[PDB]
Amino acid sequence: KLADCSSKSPEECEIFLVEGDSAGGSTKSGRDSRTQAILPLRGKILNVEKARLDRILNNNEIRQMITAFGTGIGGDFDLAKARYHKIVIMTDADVDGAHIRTLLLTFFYRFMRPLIEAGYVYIAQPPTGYKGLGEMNADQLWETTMNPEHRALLQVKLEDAIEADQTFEMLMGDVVENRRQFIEDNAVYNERNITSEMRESFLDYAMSVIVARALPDVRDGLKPVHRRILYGLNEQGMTPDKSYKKSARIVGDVMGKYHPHGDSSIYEAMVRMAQDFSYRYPLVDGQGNFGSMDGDGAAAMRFTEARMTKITLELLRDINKDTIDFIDNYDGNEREPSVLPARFPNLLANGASGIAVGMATNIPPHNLTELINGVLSLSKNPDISIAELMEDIEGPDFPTAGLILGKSGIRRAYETGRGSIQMRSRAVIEERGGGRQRIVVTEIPFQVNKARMIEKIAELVRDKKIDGITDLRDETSLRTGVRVVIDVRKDANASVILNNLYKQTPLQTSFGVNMIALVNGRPKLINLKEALVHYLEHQKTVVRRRTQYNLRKAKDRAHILEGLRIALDHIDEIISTIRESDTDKVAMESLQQRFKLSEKQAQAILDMRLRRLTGLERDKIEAEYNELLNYISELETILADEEVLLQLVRDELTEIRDRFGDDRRTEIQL
Amino acid sequence: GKLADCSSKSPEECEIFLVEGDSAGGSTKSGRDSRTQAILPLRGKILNVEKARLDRILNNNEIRQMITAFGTGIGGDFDLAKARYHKIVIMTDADVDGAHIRTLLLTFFYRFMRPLIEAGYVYIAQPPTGYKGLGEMNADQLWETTMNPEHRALLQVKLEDAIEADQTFEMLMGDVVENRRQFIEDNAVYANERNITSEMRESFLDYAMSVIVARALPDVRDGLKPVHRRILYGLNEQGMTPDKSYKKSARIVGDVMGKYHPHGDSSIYEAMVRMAQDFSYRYPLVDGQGNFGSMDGDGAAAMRFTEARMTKITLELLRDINKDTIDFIDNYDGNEREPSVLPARFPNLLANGASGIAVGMATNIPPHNLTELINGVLSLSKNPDISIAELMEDIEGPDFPTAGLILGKSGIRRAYETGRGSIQMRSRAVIEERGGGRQRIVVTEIPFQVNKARMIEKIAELVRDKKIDGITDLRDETSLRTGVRVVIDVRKDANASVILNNLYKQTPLQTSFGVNMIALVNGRPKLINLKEALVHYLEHQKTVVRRRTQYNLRKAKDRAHILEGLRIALDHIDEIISTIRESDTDKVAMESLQQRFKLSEKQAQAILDMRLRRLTGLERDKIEAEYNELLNYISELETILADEEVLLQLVRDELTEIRDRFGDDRRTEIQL
DNA sequence: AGCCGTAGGGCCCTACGGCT
DNA sequence: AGCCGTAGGGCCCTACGGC
Ligand SMILES: COc1ccc2nccc(CC[C@H]3OC[C@H](NC(=O)c4ccc5c(c4)NC(=O)CS5)CO3)c2c1
Ligand SMILES: [Mn+2]
Ligand SMILES: [Mn+2]
Repeated sequence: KLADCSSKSPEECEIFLVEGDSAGGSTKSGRDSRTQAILPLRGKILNVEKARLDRILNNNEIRQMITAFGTGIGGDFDLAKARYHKIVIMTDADVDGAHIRTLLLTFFYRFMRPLIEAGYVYIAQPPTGYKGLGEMNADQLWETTMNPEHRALLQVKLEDAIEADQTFEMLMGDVVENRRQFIEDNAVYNERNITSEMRESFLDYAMSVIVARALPDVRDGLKPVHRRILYGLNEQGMTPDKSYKKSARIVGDVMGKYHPHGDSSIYEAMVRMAQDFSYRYPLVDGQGNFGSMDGDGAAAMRFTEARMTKITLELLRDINKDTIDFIDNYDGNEREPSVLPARFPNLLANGASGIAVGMATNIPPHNLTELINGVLSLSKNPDISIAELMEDIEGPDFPTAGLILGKSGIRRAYETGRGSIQMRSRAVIEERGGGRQRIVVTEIPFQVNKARMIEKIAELVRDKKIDGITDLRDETSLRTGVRVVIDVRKDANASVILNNLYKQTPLQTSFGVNMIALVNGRPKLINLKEALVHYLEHQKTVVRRRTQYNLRKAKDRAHILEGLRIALDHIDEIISTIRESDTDKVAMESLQQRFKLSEKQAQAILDMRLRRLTGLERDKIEAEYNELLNYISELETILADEEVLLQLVRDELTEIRDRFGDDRRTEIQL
Repeated sequence: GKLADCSSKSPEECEIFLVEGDSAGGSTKSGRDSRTQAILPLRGKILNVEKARLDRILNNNEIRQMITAFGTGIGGDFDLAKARYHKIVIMTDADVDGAHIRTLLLTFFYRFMRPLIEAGYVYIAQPPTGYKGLGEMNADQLWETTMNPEHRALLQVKLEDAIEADQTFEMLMGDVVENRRQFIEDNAVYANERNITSEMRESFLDYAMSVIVARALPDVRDGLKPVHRRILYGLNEQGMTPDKSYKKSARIVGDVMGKYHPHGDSSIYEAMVRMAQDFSYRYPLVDGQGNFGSMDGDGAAAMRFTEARMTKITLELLRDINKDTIDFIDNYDGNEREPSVLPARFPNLLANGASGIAVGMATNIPPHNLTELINGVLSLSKNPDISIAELMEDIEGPDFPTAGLILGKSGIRRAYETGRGSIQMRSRAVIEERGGGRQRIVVTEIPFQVNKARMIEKIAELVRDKKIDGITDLRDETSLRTGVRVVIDVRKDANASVILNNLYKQTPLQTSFGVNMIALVNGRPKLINLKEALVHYLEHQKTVVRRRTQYNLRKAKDRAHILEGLRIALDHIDEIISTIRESDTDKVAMESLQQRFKLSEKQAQAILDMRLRRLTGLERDKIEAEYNELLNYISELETILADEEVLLQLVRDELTEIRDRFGDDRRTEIQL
């Protein structure tokens, strides 16, 4: 992968480390070939502070860096064999670039500290506002970043070896809690000291993953990638009524406008939203192969198509009625929603799982009928207890059904945001003839790979670690549903074998509830009541803002209609006024003065087509006006009375419950 | 392997379905009856065993997986009794590439597993059209249409006559191109049980004709293959003009794939990349931002990173496309329209060249200097009977983006007279001193289509292997500032001219361009000479300008007709308004206006659509002026259409303007 | 030879946290 | 252990004709 320089005198030679060949190509084209070598890596490198030594020494990118530098590692590290006197970290100007820099520095510090001490390690400073170096023309890269005469390299300086050791250990080591603490204490919502670099770069990454990747918002239940997909579907009018649209086109659009990351991240998030074994209320309606419970992936995105589900319309409902705040997209050329109106409680309905930095989230899905009944009960009683809420919300309700064992895990999770929930397959024992039996499994636990689970049983039977099983078959089909059959040896006890399978396979699995979501843009562990309270407050705001928007707009339109009504009442004078005017400007002025019109009204009259003078058109103007006056007084009633508003929220939730609410799938056994 | 086997183990009730890959295999696996139906995903095009030797065949992963899965062995050791399935079902995608994969599968079965065919174990599934591949189908649909024994319609493959079948496999799938070419020419039409010979002939012909007429060969008129046409049209439709900002490559590609070009991402993106590369295209058609590859064979950055738009000269390909100059057609699924051909206001086929490997034939057309080409067309426009030697007074020869040298005029002349000929390209190399009484060879230009890094590696190999004497060092000193610079140090006292001549003999420093000018002419492949290529280009331009003139005429007369209606309305506005006001509906008004004022329906409609702001004082004047200018314009257009020589002169003038704006110096030196 | 350029098709390494 | 899901990053097999 090394594209070496022609010179072999270390003192004038430089090596640039880039993320991959997309970046490597702009670099290779821009460089001075004589003195500047280029080593493309392959994205994120091994974190050597967490890895075993042998994994490190067998890692292909680690080996290539060692070979390139020529110095060996650790003990045998020989400075005078360095093939370059500048090693330049040139990752992309994005948060993942920052992460890759923290990773590279960790490796250098732990395995090549003398390289740092001798002042050989540098950080390049490519311009922001590019996704990667492959986005830059070679000449831009050269002039800004690589050319000795204009570039601003940062030389990496080690001051305090003690503070450095503690910094690498804290940020990059296996103990999460110290890293978590560092983030909470530091989170805000020429030479470079290596400790300062590691801390600022690592925090930059940590923060972005926490607030803008891996955790959902409490209000709409979405992570960024999901919000941008759904928003993208909305902007391209890909509603359930219209035909499916090619996935490649959806992804291309989302990536360009909103989500500056790899296609796999976008496509796979969309795919999960279309899987009825993953989403309790699927948000995407997929055409074609969208994967299976056996861990088959979707067909490639060139083959599939998609659109919104009907329930996703309720997530996006009234997004264009000034209900939620828009923000600039990543490059200032587009607007995107900060959050979706989310007219059902999607966070709890669909759940969320997310691996961040310093923390993670794991929120199970719920029955939408129960959830909405929960929100209605809270709406009538702000002081309701978790125990009273559990009269509506019994516990999780997984798309894959199955059993939950007991209530005490659910209770703890709802009270504290954390708890362990034991899940089991739906399995029965039945006769198969000749006095023989079988175990038949028709539902498996949430997030368990069915084919993996079966191979695990096949393995146990082969290693003779389970007695009694004479055959094992997946008889799943579209027509029959999930059906996994385990034949048992004649006169063996099938219940014992079943209990053994629960102990030794994912036929029984735990769900560790860890309910962290973004509240006011900050990560927080929340309980059931707080999730519902944040949801309800969001709904009040959305409906209130929609009411205010509809009021302003209706007033604007009535204002225009009053102008048109005046014009119809005095049409001969209107025509005369315009005919005697030389220009539009003069007409506009005369219309405003003669008939006491606003600029907006005069412009509307000037914009009126002659067809609007026919009988039916005159009547429509008046009908629309009288209808609007009514509408305006309805809107005003709502805004004058907080109880009327709250009731409106309840009636709208009730309508969604009646239309989309469905039966409980997962049985909570006592 | 990825064999997804069924549970039953009685051959006689078991079926195995062969599909193109995992995308298809996932729909198949979700839809199937897992008791009796195994699925084996392949990996796209399989080895053509009629062209490959045994070592290659038996080491091919997909071949091996099929041999293993069927259990019969192959060849002499074939045993029908060990078949693990009594139905082997070919279920490729319902497209031409699917048909190709079917012919490849049958060739394998026929040559290695003939008894399987003879025993009636081989079947062809018939999935429905309108899907890009099986992965586009829901599992229930795939089951009900294709796999369900209660409703499906398998074709059982029958071998009637083994001698005819032998001949068919050899002609269609074998190494002799000419008989395959003869087969296509004899059968092509341009613009249950299943006999295996009939299946092979029909499926292969489908594939071959589709590659010939709709993939691999350029149209003589605009010089474009379908993928490049769809990209450029796509850019135009989304208004990605040179004046607007760069658009992300990923969005262009997804857009083009969705609307026009139902093929892989990499086929589209790489075609776009090439059009943006100034070492590939003599006149680049795409303006790229970011890493778009190098002369060392580095690819472009992944499409997530790059951006693109049209170049200025591409606007000239698309000029007048919205003025009914070219026929639009339905796209592949009937939801869009696309151009059959671009107006192509410069002769793009010869300007940028073309290479393409089809079936039965290929094309290799070198690029040319646009100034020279246009002068050639002009000379032709004045003299239908102009000779090739005369044309060569304007068009000296190819002009490659990479410059360099062409040795002599013999190969050029043969290529322009016949459409075929070998042109010797040579690097630009000089001998120069390097100090200490030593010399070096310096190369600053290389032949078209030569990978610079690879040429350097070939030189290193000659040196390392003692196949060339006198080279002491070898470096690529190329840079953005320097341009291409490859240096070969020569040993003190060695003759550098002799070393250079040896390099020309033994390395890509000198390379042949084999001209083979095949293009689509009236939608069929034709070997054409220079004059024929220019003639068709000139005819296309006459048609474009005539049609544009006709279009403008129609639009002018329509506008004049509306303006006559507006004049009347403004001259009688009070009666107009009163007519409309007493009318209850649109229809009534339209009728009363028409009867009272001798208005057409279009006139009455335009009046009803008139805004009140059009009644201001200077409007009757603006309408009178426009009408007077229009009348003038109309008669100017009528002149053009009544006089062939006027039309042709208008063609000449537009070409000349393009030459003056875009024509550039020759790069490639032709040495005599 | 293997390369030129439109086509068919797919797989594997890395970080991150918490649960087993 | 190693899986879950958003993220960083990339490579190799095939057909086809001509030289
Ligand atoms: C790169 O280095 C390696 C390494 C070896 C590999 N081994 C196996 C498979 C692969 C990649 C194959 C995989 O197939 C699906 C493919 N994309 C599409 O179908 C597609 C279509 C259209 C678009 C699109 C994507 N993306 C957009 O932004 C919108 S337009 C994405 O990549 C390998 C790649
Ligand atoms: Mn990057
Ligand atoms: Mn296919």
